[PDB]
Amino acid sequence: MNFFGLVGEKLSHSVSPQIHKRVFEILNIESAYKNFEISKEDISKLDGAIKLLGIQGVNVTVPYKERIMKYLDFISPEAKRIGAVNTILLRENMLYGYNTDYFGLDSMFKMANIDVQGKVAVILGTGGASKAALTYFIDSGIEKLYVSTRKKDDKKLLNSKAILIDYEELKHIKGDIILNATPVGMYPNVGISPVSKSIIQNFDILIDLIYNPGETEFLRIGNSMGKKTCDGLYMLVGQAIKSQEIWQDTKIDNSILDVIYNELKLEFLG
Amino acid sequence: MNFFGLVGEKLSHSVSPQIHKRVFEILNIESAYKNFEISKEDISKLDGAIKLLGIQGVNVTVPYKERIMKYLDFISPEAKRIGAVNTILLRENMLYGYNTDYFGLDSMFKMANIDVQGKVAVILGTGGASKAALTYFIDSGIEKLYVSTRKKSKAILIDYEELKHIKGDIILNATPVGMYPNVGISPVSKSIIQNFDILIDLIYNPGETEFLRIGNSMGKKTCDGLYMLVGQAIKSQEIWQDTKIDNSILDVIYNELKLEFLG
Repeated sequence: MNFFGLVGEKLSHSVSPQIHKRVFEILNIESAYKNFEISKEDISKLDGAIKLLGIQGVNVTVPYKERIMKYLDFISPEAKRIGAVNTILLRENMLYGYNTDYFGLDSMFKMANIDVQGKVAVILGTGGASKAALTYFIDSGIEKLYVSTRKKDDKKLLNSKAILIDYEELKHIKGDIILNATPVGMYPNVGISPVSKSIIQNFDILIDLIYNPGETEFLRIGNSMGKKTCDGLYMLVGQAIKSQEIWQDTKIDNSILDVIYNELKLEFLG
Repeated sequence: MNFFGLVGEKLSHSVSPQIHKRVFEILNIESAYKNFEISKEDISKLDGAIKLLGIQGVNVTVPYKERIMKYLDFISPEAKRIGAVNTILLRENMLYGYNTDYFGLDSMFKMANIDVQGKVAVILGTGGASKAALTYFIDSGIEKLYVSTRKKSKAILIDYEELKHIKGDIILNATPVGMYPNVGISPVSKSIIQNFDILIDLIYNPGETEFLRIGNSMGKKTCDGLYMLVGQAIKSQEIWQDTKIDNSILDVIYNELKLEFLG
């Protein structure tokens, strides 16, 4: 038996433990995954506890994807590049950090048949997810990329090609894709969108990294205008599988993602 | 089209190119693999050249498995533990180091039905392979493990003189003695070989090594390095292609080569 889990501040909504349970079941693996809610004042204690108790791996979510890096022994090059970690592996009392965010986005975009080549996109928010999305969009030949934040202050982006804007300036931007990388639209207030209907009207494709069985207001507003929408579930399943590949150091059959995603997509709702 | 290859000092005896070619054929992949012979004074230039030319992956063999680690951007947990790299991946201008020796050994021992739990074993040599074998023996519950070197975890270090008095179950050759340079020479004498029940040689040259020839002349169980060499190749391809490869391909390729170099 090996133990794994998800580290974040508030996790009562998370579907990750269910996804990982399903992956272990399909692969006939003796392992278990639970939530590890940890307060901001306690995050410096995580690395010692993982090591002490032999927790083989953890995922990391908001708001710790950047702050956890200083506690790791080795950081994989893709995570260094992106500037955040969402997957940690314990081996020989050392912690290795990885980031499956770029991978999951690539996966989600291919599945949804969305080519970002020569397009205009806006990313909402500035966390680790936003950094991965920025990295993915730039590598994929995005023509114009904006990242929207509530207050610019002295924020700096990873690539000078990306344009930092606030939500006021966003009112006058028209583009192809708008991607939500903010924590807005999950478990508590599912009826609130990070952007108004007027801004949503200026885009053709909405991508929401959030997943909630009840559907986010962001995508609910997009669907009402006949816009192309995509939720975060496929990415969540792909990232779980990639994490599992890293933790076991073995590759998982390609067909498993679709099997798990389709079976889960029903369990929450028809 | 993507390019791959094998980095080592002397590679005339390599069958790795044939193995990889066959993997690409079976999987319908547009890629190619060749030998990259590199001198000791030039090995510091490899990382730059791989990056510059976009070489997606290389294997590394003797005598560079340890020395190359210092030039890479990331060392995987198993490469760090074993202490050697035999597989390098290029991704976004960064080099990642992996070790498939351990995996290949584990695969080989299971195929040959050699169980090491509670047994006595001697490893000849102190390189990266010795390290992979040492790691594998220890993890697999070996009772007593010796590592022999002419110039001298819980492994007991011994010289070839002390080896003369050691009786054991398994003797494994992790030295480069037996390949191309001098293919008619064994790292240990017939007198030492008689003291073990099973010989494992990591070296593979279509023509049986002198080490195993001597073992077979005495009715000892012998196992050459071919299965491990095929297994490592497929594990390297999984890493490079970032995709699962059906295990049936290992038996296909091994049996083609075994049947090729036997009859």
